[PDB]
Amino acid sequence: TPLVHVASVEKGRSYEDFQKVYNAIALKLREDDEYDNYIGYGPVLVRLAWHISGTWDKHDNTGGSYGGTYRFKKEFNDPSNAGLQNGFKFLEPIHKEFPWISSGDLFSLGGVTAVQEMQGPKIPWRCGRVDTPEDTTPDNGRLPDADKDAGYVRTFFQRLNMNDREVVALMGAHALGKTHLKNSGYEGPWGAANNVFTNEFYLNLLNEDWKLEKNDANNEQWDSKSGYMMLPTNYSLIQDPKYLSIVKEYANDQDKFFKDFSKAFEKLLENGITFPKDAPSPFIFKTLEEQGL
Ligand code: HEM
Repeated sequence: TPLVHVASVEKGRSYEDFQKVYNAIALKLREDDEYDNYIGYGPVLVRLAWHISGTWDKHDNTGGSYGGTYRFKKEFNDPSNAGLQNGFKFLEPIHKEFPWISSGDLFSLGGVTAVQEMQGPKIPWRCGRVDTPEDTTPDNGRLPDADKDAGYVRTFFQRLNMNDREVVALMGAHALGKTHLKNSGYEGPWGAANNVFTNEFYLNLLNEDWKLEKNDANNEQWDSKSGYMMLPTNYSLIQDPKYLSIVKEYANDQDKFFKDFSKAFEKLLENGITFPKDAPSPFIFKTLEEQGL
């Protein structure tokens, strides 16, 4: 009925093989520091791990990270994926170095790596995604719009099986990077620490004096005097009572946020995958720093 995507470990690889890919990404992150005005590739990699995952449809089990379908033109040229080509190029050389790793596994590890190296929480990760054929590539239009309200958000995330808690946690990734006019029709950073993983997003939402304004692309965005921006979908989080209570909690406790995020992010990345009982347990990779590298 609904596809069944069973995880299949890359033949003969163990934990140590994966830690080597991680370190490779990590080391390149450290070295290519000038990207986007010295933000680095951290943020775009996280966005890439979410975009390849965010196409999942719990109704027929199509999309998601399994297939590494972003490799195909259709998914690659999705207007919602504009700008991701930069994370793609960053990863190419690594792929060329470890050609045995599947695409889905690589794109998803890039995100875990980015988060952990940006001082975020540890995100357990599972290997086993298997490249699927060009024809399993989902149509464009499954990624969310930025100009909607909390109702849109709630409904949308439901398709990915995410509840309110998971939604607000995941949304905290909007502390990282920035919007780029040419990519999305939005411009500006979210906050001040744009390449360190913190609960900044929640604080900025609660504490700034947001003004609604139209940008150069004729889109509306919430602008603050500190020079930050919020998309309408971001802002809607304080418009909803249920969401707002969760925003406060995360504003108040970064620890809680980091725990919830971790869980939600793994789930996101594992949606649609069936893990057999003999499948290795999730891996927890060490950071460069933990390894003295
Ligand atoms: C309602 C859901 C979401 C919407 C509408 C949304 C929309 C956007 C937009 C329009 C951009 C700007 C891209 C650009 O102009 O380069 C952006 C950036 C970003 N998004 Fe989302 N996003 C959503 C959820 C998420 C989630 C779940 C994550 C990961 C947990 C995420 C991570 C990021 C990051 C890290 C960036 C910054 C990228 C960079 O600096 O290149 N977003 N988002």
